[PDB]
Amino acid sequence: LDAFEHTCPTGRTIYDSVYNDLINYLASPDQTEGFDDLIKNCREQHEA
Repeated sequence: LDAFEHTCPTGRTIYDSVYNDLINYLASPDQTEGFDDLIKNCREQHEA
């Protein structure tokens, strides 16, 4: 999201978009499968 340097005021809906996947990663910090493509998808949605 580039949320730190840049102040894009759209993060609410994107967070709502990948909420459950991200919290599955968080509460289970063991698995790293498929995280990078989610990052790229979020970046694409954000720039669009």
